[PDB]
Amino acid sequence: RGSFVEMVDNLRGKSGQGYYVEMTVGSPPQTLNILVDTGSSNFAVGAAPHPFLHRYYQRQLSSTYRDLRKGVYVPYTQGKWEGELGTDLVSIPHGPNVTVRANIAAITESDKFFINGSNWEGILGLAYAEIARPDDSLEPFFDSLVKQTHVPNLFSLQLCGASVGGSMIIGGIDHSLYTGSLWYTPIRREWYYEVIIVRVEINGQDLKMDCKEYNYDKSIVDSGTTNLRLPKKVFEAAVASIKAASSTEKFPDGFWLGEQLVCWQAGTTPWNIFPVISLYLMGEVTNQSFRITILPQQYLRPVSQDDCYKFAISQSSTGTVMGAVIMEGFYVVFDRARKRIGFAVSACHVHDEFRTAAVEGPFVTLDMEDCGYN
Ligand SMILES: NC1=N[C@](c2ccc(OC(F)F)cc2)([C@@H]2C[C@H]2C(=O)c2cncc(Cl)c2)CO1
Ligand code: NA
Ligand code: NA
Repeated sequence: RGSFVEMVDNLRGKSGQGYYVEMTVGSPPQTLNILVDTGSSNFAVGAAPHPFLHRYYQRQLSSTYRDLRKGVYVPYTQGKWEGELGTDLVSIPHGPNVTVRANIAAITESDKFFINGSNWEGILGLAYAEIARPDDSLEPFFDSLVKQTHVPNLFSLQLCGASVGGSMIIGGIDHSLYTGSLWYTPIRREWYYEVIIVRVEINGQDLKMDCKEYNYDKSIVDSGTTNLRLPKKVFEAAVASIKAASSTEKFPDGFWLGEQLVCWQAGTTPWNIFPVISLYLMGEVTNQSFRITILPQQYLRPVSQDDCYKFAISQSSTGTVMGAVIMEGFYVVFDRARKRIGFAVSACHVHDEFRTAAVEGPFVTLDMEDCGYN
């Protein structure tokens, strides 16, 4: 408890292409780099020689592979993957010293899934069975891990933006990874890591929307999404306020829509004209909340001879998504055992001399249950 040195720095990434952990599958072990995804629930790996893949799972080489004789088709947007289900022995070399038999989807055909130039070959869905494919009987990796071992039912993530890196602490918390205190928000329902946002401020100015809007139709914590995604009506209100706050300088209307980038000469990004963004989350106690605050350092993503950033807040029709934009400010504890998510200021987050990311409480917020969409 509290210290897991062998797991520190076990994540790598390329900016905007997520964070991956090294895993092994089968016997003898086949090493793969695997995207850490709290937004889905399948352990799915490249299993055929797609041109974009550094490597792939070769089931014929594994003495421990068991075929489940079942296929899985997984459309979404933007993309799709198809595969064949089986089980095999899975380990995390820079994780706990255990080996479990997990479900693996062997991806045999995909569209807009693998990224050309990325260094990962599969994804580790760390969310709940309720959103597993094809259905909730396909046990997710973390569920198997907890069933078959003495690993405590929690994991935590420190994503450090900019080549990026971070830490996935499986089975506990490492106190070196954060400063100040952890504050907890309930997991509303075990499918995605669903939370409830109860208030939103831009530079301390409340958006004053019916808080149900902040959670239409859900709000989730998703390490497999780069951006902070906001429901359309909230995004509209959010940019308008950010536009206003940052009107010292003018940017093309396309910029706020992510349709074009914006640049400055090196060493001269005007951070301070940009507002902080605060989400108040439902707390653990009745009528009690806390707030997490992020900087432009988080929502203006590094992508000429100038420093060019993409506006990394965007509209959604699937609800709020707290992607890397949020998570890179914080140490995030997925406390599955207690159905709660902890946030603390991350010991590695990008800031400046004037402003840092913050996690502050307690605040008094009434009618927070009304903020949940049904
Ligand atoms: N959280 C989430 N993961 C994704 C995903 C892909 C299929 C699913 O299959 C199905 F179960 F929905 C589920 C999620 C993609 C794996 C993520 C992805 O490709 C990605 C690309 N660039 C940057 C990042 Cl941080 C991630 C989409 O959003
Ligand atoms: Na156990
Ligand atoms: Na600490």
